[PDB]
Amino acid sequence: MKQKVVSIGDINVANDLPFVLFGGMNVLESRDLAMRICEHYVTVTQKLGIPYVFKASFDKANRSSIHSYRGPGLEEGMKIFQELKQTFGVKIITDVHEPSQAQPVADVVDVIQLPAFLARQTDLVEAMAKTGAVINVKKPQFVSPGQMGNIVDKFKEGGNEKVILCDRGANFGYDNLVVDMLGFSIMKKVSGNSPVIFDVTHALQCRRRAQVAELARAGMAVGLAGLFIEAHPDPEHAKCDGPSALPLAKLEPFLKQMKAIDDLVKGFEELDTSK
Amino acid sequence: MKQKVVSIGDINVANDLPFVLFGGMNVLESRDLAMRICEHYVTVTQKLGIPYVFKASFDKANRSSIHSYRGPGLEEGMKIFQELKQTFGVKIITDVHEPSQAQPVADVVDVIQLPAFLARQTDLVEAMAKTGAVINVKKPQFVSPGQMGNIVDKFKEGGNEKVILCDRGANFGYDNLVVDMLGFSIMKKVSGNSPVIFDVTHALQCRRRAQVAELARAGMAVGLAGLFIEAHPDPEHAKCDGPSALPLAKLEPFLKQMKAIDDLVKGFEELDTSK
Amino acid sequence: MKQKVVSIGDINVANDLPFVLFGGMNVLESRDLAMRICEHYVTVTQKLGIPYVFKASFDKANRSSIHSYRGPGLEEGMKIFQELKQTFGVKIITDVHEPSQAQPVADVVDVIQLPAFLARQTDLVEAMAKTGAVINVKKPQFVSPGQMGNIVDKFKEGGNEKVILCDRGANFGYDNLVVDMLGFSIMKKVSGNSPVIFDVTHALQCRRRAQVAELARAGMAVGLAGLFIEAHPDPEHAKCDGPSALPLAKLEPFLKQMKAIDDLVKGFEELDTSK
Amino acid sequence: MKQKVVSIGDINVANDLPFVLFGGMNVLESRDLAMRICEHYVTVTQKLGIPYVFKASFDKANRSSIHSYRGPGLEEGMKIFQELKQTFGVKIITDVHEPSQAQPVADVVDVIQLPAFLARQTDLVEAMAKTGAVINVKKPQFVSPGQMGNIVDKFKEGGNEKVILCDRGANFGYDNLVVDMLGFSIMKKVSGNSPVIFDVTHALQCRRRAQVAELARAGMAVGLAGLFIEAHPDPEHAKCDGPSALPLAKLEPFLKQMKAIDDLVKGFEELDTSK
Repeated sequence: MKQKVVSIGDINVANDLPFVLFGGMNVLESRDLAMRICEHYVTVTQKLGIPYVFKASFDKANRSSIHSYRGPGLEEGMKIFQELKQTFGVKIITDVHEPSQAQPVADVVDVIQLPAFLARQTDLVEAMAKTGAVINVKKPQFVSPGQMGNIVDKFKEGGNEKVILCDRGANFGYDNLVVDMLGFSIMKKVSGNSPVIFDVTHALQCRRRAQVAELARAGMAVGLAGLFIEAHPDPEHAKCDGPSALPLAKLEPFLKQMKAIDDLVKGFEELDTSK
Repeated sequence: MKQKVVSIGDINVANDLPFVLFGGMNVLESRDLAMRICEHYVTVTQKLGIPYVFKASFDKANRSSIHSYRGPGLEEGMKIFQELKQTFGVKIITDVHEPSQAQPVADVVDVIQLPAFLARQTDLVEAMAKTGAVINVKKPQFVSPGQMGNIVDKFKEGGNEKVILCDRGANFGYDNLVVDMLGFSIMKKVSGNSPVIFDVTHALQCRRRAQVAELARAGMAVGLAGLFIEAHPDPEHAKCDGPSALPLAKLEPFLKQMKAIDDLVKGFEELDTSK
Repeated sequence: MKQKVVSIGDINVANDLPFVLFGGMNVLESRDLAMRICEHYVTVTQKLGIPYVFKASFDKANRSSIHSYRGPGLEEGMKIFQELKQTFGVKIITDVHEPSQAQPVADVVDVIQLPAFLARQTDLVEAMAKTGAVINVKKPQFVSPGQMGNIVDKFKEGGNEKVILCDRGANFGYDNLVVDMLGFSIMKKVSGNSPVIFDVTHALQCRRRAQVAELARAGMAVGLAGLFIEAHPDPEHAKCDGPSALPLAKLEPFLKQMKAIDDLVKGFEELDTSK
Repeated sequence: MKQKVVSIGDINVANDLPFVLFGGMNVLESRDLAMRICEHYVTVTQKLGIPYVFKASFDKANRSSIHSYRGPGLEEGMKIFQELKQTFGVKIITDVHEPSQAQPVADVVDVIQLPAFLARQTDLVEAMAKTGAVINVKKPQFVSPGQMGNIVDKFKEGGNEKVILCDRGANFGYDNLVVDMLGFSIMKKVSGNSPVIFDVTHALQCRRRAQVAELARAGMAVGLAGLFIEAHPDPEHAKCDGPSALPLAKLEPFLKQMKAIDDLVKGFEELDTSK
C-alpha cells in the first residue's frame, strides 16, 4: 500500500524504498573531528550505494549540569555544517530545541529534528512546521507508537507534510529502554504510512554496544524506511554521548549487513499472516 | 534528620512539617470560574488550617492540536492571578514553558513550576533558577526517582536552592502510569532531603477518579511535604484536563482525610525497619 | 457496600473489618526459631488487639539450586505447626505447591496459600478448592489486578468460596517490582469484593527494608482487609528470604503504626471523589 | 565462539547452525486436525530443507475455568503422538506440567518442555532433568534474560545438559508483552551459549497476527538457533489459543522468509561493534 514519500533533495525517503541513512556523530566537537567522521560516512555510503544524510547536534540542551559541554552553539555549528556541505556536498540533519532556532537552522540544513522530550510542545512544532523543511520526529520514550498519529497531524496543521518518524526505544521500568519491534507498523498505520526510521544508538541506553549490530539487524529486518546512527573514532573518550556510539572503523562492515538485510527484506513478496 | 525547608511567604514547606497544599484547577478558563474555585479552596483550607497555594496553568503548551484551547495566555493569565491575589491574598503556583517566561511570571506568582517534559532542559532551568522564585519540579514520568538529585543540583548551580520535588507517576507500559510509593524517600535521599510532594491528579492518568482519595491517602500515609491537586465544579465538561479532576464540592471531606492521615503519620515516632 | 467475609475460626477476615495479620517467618528453619518468632507475634498482636494468623512455609519449591535449603519438608513441617498450635493456640497459614499436598496440609493448618507462580494451574486450584479450607491467593506479579476475578471463580467452581486475595507487587521492567496502590480496589471490584490483603515483604524485592514501614503504611492507608509480613531476629543471616524481613524486635512499634492507620482509615466516612 | 550443540536425533540444534523449527499447533484437538497440520509442516519443511520438530500440547493446565477444554489428556495424547510418529516419522515436542508426567512423556516424545510459569519449580526440573530427554525451557515473562543462567545450572545438577532456551516475551505493564531483541544474546552469554529459540506466537499476546511475520523476521535477523510457532487452518474458531496462530496455508511463504533471513544472517562474518 502506498507508502508516503518524503524527499530530501535527490534522496526520496520512504518505507518501501531502500533505506536512507541518517548517520553521523552526537555533537560537533571540533571542525576537525567532523570533517573526519563525515568523510568516512560519505566514502562508505557512496561505495555501498546507500542514500545518506549527516547528523550532528550543534547544542546539548539537556545534559546533567549547566556547565557540561553542550557543543559549539547554534552560530558556530552552522559554520561547520556549511563546510561539510561545501567540502562534501551532503545533506544534513540536526536537532533544534527552541522555536526561535527553527528557521535559522532550516536555512542551513536539510532536515530539522524534533527532540523526544519536546515532541509535544505546540510552539516548537509550529515554528518547526512553517519552516517547510523535512522533519524527523524522535518518538518520545514515554508515548505509545499508536500516538504518533497526533504529531504528524500537528505538523500538517502548520503546513508541513514532510515528516519522518523515528523510534528510539520505550521506557522499560526505571533507567531502561526496550525496543518494541511491533511499534514500527503501528506508527506507520496511524500516520498515513509516514516513513519510519530507527535510531539504534539511543535505543541502547542504559544507565550499549556489542549489541549495536544485533539491534540494528532486528530493526532493519522488520522493514524500515531508514536507520539513524552515531559513530566515533573512540567510543569512550567522547565528551557527550558515551558508548552506544559505533566505532568509526566498523562503519563499512556494519552497513554491509544492513544493506544486505534491507535488500533481502524489501525484496520479499507481501505476506499476510493474519488470514 | 534535618529536612530542608522551602518557604513561600508565611508558609514554610517541608517533609517533617504538616503538608502544604498546592491545589486549584488545570487552566484559567474564565476569570469567573477561577474566583469561584479559588474561593472554595481558601474557605476550606482556612477552616481546616491547611497551608495553601493556588494553582492554575496560564497556557497549555502540549496539547494534541495547534488549535486546542490553551488557556488565556501569559499576559491575560497574569491579570487573573493578580486579582486572585487582591481578592483573596493567596500565594500562587503556575507552570512556565519557555526560558523567557520565567521572570515575567515570577514577578507575579510565588512558585514557578517546571513541567515534567522539560525537566532536563538547561536553559529553562537556569532562567527559572536566576529568578530566585520557589521552584516546583514535576518529576518526569520517564526518569527514576534516584535521578532527581541532578535537577536540584542544576538549580543550585543557577543560584536557586528553593526547590520542591513533585511526583506525578511513572510510565508503566504504554499509555499508563503507576505510582511507586517507594520513590518518595529515594527522591528525598538524593536531593539533600528537599521537600517532596505528590501530584495525585496527574498520577491518575490513563488513556481516573473514584480513586483520587485512595491514591492520595496512600501517598499521604508515606509521609509527604505536600499534595498537589486539581478540582472542578464539573469534571466532564472541562476543556482541558479531563477527569482525574476532583469534584469541587468534595474538596472539604477529601481534605479532612488528608489532614487526618498527615497529622497521624507526621505524629509517629521514628521507625527503622531495616535493623 | 457489602464486603464479603471470610472467617478463620474466631477471626472473620474482611475489607471493612479491622485488618487481620498474616505474619510470621519465611521458612520453618528450626522448631527453636519458630516457637521464638511465633511467641513474639502472639504477645504483640494479643497486646494490641490485632487479629492474627502465623505464617511459615514448610518447603522452598522454587529456589535457585536443587541443593539450596528448602525447609523441613511437608511431614516434619506439619509436626512443628502442630506444636505451635498446642503451645500457643494460633491459626496457621502456609503455602502448598502440588495438588497432592493440599489436604494433608489442610488437615493441619487454617489457611492454605496458592503461590504466585502457580495461581493459574487448574489441578492445584481444584485440589486446593475441594479441601474446604480458607484460601489465600498470591496475585501473580505478571497478572493485572483486573484478572483476579477469574481465579476466585475457579475456586467457587470447585466448591470453595473462602478466598482471600493477596497483592505482592507487579513486574516493573526486569528484576524489579512496583506496588500499584490502585490495584487493591480493582481486585476488590472484579472479585465480588473478596478480602484483599497486602504482602509487603515480597513487594520489596529487588535483585528491601528501611522501606518496609513506608510501603506498609501506604498500603494500609488505602484501606485493606489485612497485611502479610515476615520477620526475623536477624535479617541477614537467614537462609531463605533475605532482607525485606522485618526485624523481630521492631514488630511492636511497626504494628502500632499499622493499627493506628487502619483504625483511622476504616473509621472515615464514605468519600466518592468521582462526582 | 563455540556454541553448544543440543541434538534431537538427526537434527543438531545450535546457535551458529541453521535454525530448527519447533512448529505445530496449540492443543491436540482431534487426531484428525493433527495428521492434517502435521502433514503440512512436514511437506513444507521437507521441501525447504528446514530441520523440523512437531509441537502440540496434550493438556491445558492453566486456562481460565476448571471446565474449559484442556486437550485429550496425557494418555490419549500419547496415542496421537505415536501415530504422528508412525505416519510421518517426526520428532516431537510437548510440554509437561507435573513431575510425574516427565518420563511417561519422555518415553514417547523427543523434546519435553518446561512451561514458563513453572520454570522455577525444583521438583519438576529434576524429574524433567533425570529423564535424559532434550529440554526446551520457556523463559518466564517475569524473569530477566540474565537469569536463565540459573535454570540451565539446575538441569545440569540433575544430570541433563541438553537444554534449549526459548524466549516468549517479557511483561510490559499490565496484560502486555514486549520482545526484547537484546535478550537473546544475554541468555546465550549466561548459559554457556546454550541454543536460543524464539516463540513468536506467544510473544504476540495481548489481552496478534498481521504481525507474526514482522516479529519473526526481527527475531531471526538477530541470529537464533530456532523458531517456535503454532498454526491453524482457521485461526478464530480454535478452542485454545486464539489468534497469534499462523494460518496454515501461509506456512510456506512464511518459512521462505525465515530461511532466507537465517541463511543471510548466519552467513555474515563476525562483526564486533563494541570497539
